[PDB]
Order: sequence, then C-alpha cells, then structure tokens
Amino acid sequence: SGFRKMAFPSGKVEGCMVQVTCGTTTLNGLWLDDVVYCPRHVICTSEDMLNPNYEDLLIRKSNHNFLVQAGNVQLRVIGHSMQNCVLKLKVDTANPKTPKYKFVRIQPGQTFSVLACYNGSPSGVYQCAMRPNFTIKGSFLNGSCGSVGFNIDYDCVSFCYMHHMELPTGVHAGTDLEGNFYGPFVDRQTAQAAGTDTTITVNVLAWLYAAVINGDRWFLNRFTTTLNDFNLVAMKYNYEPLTQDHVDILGPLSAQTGIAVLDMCASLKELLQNGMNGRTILGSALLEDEFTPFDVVRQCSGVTF
Amino acid sequence: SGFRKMAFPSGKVEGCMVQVTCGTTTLNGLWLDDVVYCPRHVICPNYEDLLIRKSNHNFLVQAGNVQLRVIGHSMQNCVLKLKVDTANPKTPKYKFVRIQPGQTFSVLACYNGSPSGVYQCAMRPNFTIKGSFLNGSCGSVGFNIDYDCVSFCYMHHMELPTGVHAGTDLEGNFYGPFVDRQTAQAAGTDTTITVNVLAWLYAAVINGDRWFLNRFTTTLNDFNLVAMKYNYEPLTQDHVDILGPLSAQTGIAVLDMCASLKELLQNGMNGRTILGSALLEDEFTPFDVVRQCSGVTF
Ligand SMILES: COCCN(C)S(=O)(=O)N1Cc2ccc(Cl)cc2[C@H](C(=O)Nc2cncc3ccccc23)C1
Ligand SMILES: COCCN(C)S(=O)(=O)N1Cc2ccc(Cl)cc2[C@H](C(=O)Nc2cncc3ccccc23)C1
Ligand SMILES: [Cl-]
Repeated sequence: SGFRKMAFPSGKVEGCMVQVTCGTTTLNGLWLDDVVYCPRHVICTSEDMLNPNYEDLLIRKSNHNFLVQAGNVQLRVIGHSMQNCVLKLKVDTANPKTPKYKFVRIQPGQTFSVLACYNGSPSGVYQCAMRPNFTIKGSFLNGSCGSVGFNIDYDCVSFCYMHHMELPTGVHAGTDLEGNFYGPFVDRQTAQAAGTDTTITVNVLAWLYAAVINGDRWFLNRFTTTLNDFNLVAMKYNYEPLTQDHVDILGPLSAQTGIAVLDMCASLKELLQNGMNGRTILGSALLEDEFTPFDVVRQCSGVTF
Repeated sequence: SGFRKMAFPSGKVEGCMVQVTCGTTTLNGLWLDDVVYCPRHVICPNYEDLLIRKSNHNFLVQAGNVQLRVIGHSMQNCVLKLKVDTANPKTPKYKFVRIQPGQTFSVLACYNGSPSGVYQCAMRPNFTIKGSFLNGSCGSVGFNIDYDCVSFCYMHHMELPTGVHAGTDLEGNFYGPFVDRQTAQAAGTDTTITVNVLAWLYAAVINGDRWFLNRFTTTLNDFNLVAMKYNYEPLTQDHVDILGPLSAQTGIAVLDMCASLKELLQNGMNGRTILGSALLEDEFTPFDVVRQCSGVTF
C-alpha cells in the first residue's frame, strides 16, 4: 500500500556524470564508453547566446580547449563533433562504469527520472513528466545544464532527456540524447516562451485507477460517457484530448479494477465539475497527471483493495 | 527555479542491497563490510528460541548473481546480523543514525535484493512513514548523505492496517510503539510537522509565490494556541532558531510567516496553490529547503 512519486535508482547514471569546462563555462556531461555528451552551448559566452553560430564557434576550438573531469581524474579529449544541439567529445578512456543503455526520444505525457548535477557531481533525483507543451517542471539551478533524464525498466538505462535551459516561467527545456529539442525551442536567448500547458488526461485516469487499486472509490458515479462528450467537457478544463490509443492503453487497469475506461471518464468529468469537497485522493487535493498507466502498473499491487 | 520532492542519489546504497532467504520468507538485506543486516522476522514468538534452532547454512544470501556464505549470526534488538565470508567491496563510508520525527530521508525500495525505486519521505510525529511498499519490500532502507558518508536511519519491517509503514533504526530499535509480530497494532493520531510547513512556505517565497504574505506577526504562544487547534505540532524556540537563515534571506521573520500560516489554517487557500499544491506540505525540512535552493552535491 501507499503511492509515491517514485524515481528509478540513480546509481547507473551517477557513474556516468562528468564536468565539462570550456573557457569560463562549466556544466555537466554524460560519459558513455569513450564519448562525453553535453549541451553545445558550453562553447558560448552569454553575449553569443543571442544569435550564436555554433559551427563558426566550434571550428575555432581544438580538443585541448575542452577540459573534462571525471571525479578527481582529468580525461583527455581526442576528438569532437556536433550532432544537432549536443556536443560529442571523444575521450581517450572508456567509462568502465558504462551501463547497458539506449537513447530514446519520448512523447509528451511520458515520465522519467532526473539526476540533477552541478560540477559533474549528483545532488538529487526526482521524478517528472514531459508536459504537453514540451517543457518539464524541473528543479534546476545555474550549472545544472547537461543533467539527464532517464528510465531503467529492467537493467538497461534509457536516456531520454538532457537539460539545456530555463524559460521565463521557471520551466525547463532540453533535448533528446541525439540533440533534438523537445518543443519549438532553440538553444538561443530569444523572446521564447512556453505555450499554454494542459493536463495529461490519460495520466489522471491512470492515477484514479491507482486510487481504486489502493481501496478508494468515493469519486465513482453511476454514469458513463461517449469518448466525444468526454473530450468536449475535458477541453473546457484545459485537459488534453483522450484518444482511442489512450483508451486501449488503459485496458489492463480497467480489467483489474472492473471499471470500464469510459465509466472512469465519467468520474473524471464529475470531479472537474465538483472539485474534491474537502477530500483527497492518494493524499493529494489536486488531480495528479505525472503518473503514466505503465508507472501505475509498475508501482501498485496486482491485487485490488 | 522549481521545487520537487527530491531524494539523495541512491548509488552508494544500491551497491549494498542483497536478497536474504530463510525457509519460505524472502526479503532484503544490507551488506556492509562482512555483515548482512536484515529484519529478524525473516526467521518467522520467542525470537531467541527460533534463532537457536537455525544454523548458518539455513540463511541463503544472494548478492546479484553470487551466493554469499553465511559464517555466523546474531540478533541485535529487531535486526538480524549475518556474518558473511566476503566483505562488500562496494561498502561506502557510513554511519548508523537514529532520526527524530519531522526529519526526512530517502528510501531505496527493493524486492528480491534488487532496487526498484527511490523516494523521499519523512518520519511522521506518530513514528510511521507514508511509504510505498508491497510484499517483499521488508529490509529496504532509509538514508541521508552528508558529503561522502551515508547515514542509514531506517530499515523497513511492516505495513499497518491504514496502509502506513513501520520500521527500525539499523541497531533494530523500532520507531514508535510497534512490535515485529502479527498482533492488533495501529498508528496513533498523526499531526502536521509545523517547522517543515514553514520551511516550505519559505521555499515558495524564494520561488516567487508571495500571495499568502501579510503585514502581521504573532507571538510564539498565540501561534501555538492556534496550531494545537488544527492538529499541528507545537513550534519551539529551536524551530524558530533553525528557520533563522531562511528568515534573513527572504526578510520575513519566523513569527511573520507564522501569522501567514495562521491565516492559511483559518481561511484556507481560496482556490489558490503554493508550489503546485492545494495542501500545506510538511515533508521538507529547513535543511532540505536550503540544500535544494543552493545545489549541494554528493
Ligand atoms: C535565469 O533565467 C535562466 C535563463 N537565463 C537568462 S541565463 O541564466 O542567462 N541563461 C540563458 C540561456 C539561454 C539559452 C540556453 Cl540553451 C541556456 C541558457 C542558460 C540557462 O538557461 N541556464 C539554466 C538552466 N536551468 C536552470 C537555470 C536556473 C537559473 C539560472 C540558469 C539556469 C543561461
Ligand atoms: C495487509 O497488510 C499487512 C500485511 N500483513 C498482515 S502480512 O502480509 O500478513 N504480514 C505480517 C507481518 C507482521 C509483522 C511484521 Cl514485522 C511484518 C509482517 C509482514 C508485513 O507487514 N509486510 C509488508 C511490508 N510492507 C508492505 C506490505 C504490503 C502488503 C503486504 C505486506 C507488507 C507480513
Ligand atoms: Cl514515450
């Protein structure tokens, strides 16, 4: 019993964190085999950030301009290349602590663990989700750039995010490990803002199914709904549209609890209309949207209470 | 910017988790040097009588894909100490510390000696923890990290009927009036950790959430009279002193913030949130707020 925002154990990722320094800029890098991956803005000054020409800035650099530090050991850079918004620094030593890994690009609504780092040293781990507006509500200070997001289903680390910047609303933007940004963002200091965000509907439904598994049913009702009528109501509360894929994905949780997806959609509609009336659901007074159907199946018991 | 429920990096603890099997019971153990620590209920009620009937070879200890050999055993309070023939090469610098209610720690939840997740939690005033544990999680540990040293403070033993959890320090002394057996046990009435709610209100002000700030202040006695009405723990002069740094950084005196908390307790949030929450959060200590809003590393 219980339901917590749970992160993956971070050890496999901690053994990959390094410090990358270029001139006056210091940030984090991810050392996998003989390559250190880091944001390409490590080659920029603050002035350069308005309209940086990364290709022109990079051609002026040599291997020995990049200082890479792994713990108390200085790694030697023997090559460099840029792939989209990430810099790949070839080093002369392979990381002996390299785990089994993959680079995966995720979709909005997906969750992942973030190992926040400063000066190549891990400070904390937390769980978060890729928002529908492609930002993440992280906890990052100056020097956190290069910190990574990951999942560890089984013994393989799937790296899905690398931190690049903080937007004016305090939310965060970054890339996959191939250097492609999530969202319409650029690694440039522009009048750049997060679009209006929405609630991840399929995740709120998963979390309501989690509450039923843990023994709480106060929010259920005798009604059902069509998918179209649910979406017409949901969009009035800034909730993401629920697709047939989302309904299919919730199938297992529907079979375990005995509550049809469209019946759970009816309960959600009523919660949006009424509020909680002094009650909580899994210790929360708001509808939680940062647990996926997969996270609920992984954390909750296989036997409903 | 941002404020998350943040756990310590778990790697130094992951390298200590092992699986312990005795008969039909399988649970987790903590392997430090040549000793594996685990709940004594793995042998399950006279515990010394149950233990005297066991030999070293009855305990099967598995570290990854390697079977460790048990060469001795002893009991210390509610913790079983299994002497093994191999010292853990991954043993970090560590200490066993007993924490107080209100203090927070990270939990590395494990099943079959394999870490599955890490989360942050607090020792409630009623000595329980609101954790996330299923069958097989016994032996999972709670810890904090100070520089390069792991301070182990909790070992999981059981789930109470309300779904909350109970356990011991690493010397086997329970937190709370609990016993390690199947009997009528219940968590006492819980209270809110006042000094922690205040720390979280300072974290909100630091992050640019000031709507609850007001021109008023209060005495410590008047604040405590109000706080007792809402099942909040009393605020002591030690708590006021501990909040000193956050008070100097934001310019809001601790009794100035107490007047804000009193108004929130008497009138609610009125449709508003603080750091994305509609409830007053009490599982961040003043030290957690300072650490997360400064970037301390390990
Ligand atoms: C203070 O607002 C943050 C943005 N800045 C105006 S800045 O610090 O000068 N800035 C500009 C900028 C522009 C583009 C890119 Cl790709 C990166 C960056 C940097 C950036 O975003 N770094 C940070 C990342 N995460 C978290 C932070 C938290 C605090 C402070 C920097 C944080 C630096
Ligand atoms: C209905 O929940 C209580 C479960 N038990 C009644 S039990 O499974 O029979 N039970 C009895 C018991 C008595 C004393 C001690 Cl020290 C430990 C234990 C065990 C216990 O508490 N183990 C669990 C720990 N954390 C989480 C759980 C979650 C589910 C199920 C066991 C969980 C087992
Ligand atoms: Cl995805």
